[PDB]
Amino acid sequence: SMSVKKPKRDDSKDLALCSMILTEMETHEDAWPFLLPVNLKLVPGYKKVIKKPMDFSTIREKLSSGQYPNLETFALDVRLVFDNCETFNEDDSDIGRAGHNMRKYFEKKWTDTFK
Repeated sequence: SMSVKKPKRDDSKDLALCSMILTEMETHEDAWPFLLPVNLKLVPGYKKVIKKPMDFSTIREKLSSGQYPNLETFALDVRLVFDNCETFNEDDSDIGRAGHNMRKYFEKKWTDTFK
């Protein structure tokens, strides 16, 4: 509260570390469904169904231009990529499986790096 602060967690490496994690996700073999925005002119249903599209390229631009205020807002966008994937794709499809594998990969790097 006013004039009563919890001790300062060092956040000065967060930017560099989120960039490393993002590089690792970009270079994973199962990243291919997620590298670029889904083409909303060519994929029926996507525009109407998926209220907040997100992809790795869009996260990379936001990170590079100071659009994440902290590491939690970065993790929210990464999870949104996988949540959207589960919404639109059957678990037993190549893309549905890619999404489960990538979420698992992310969540381990997140815990090992920060928790």
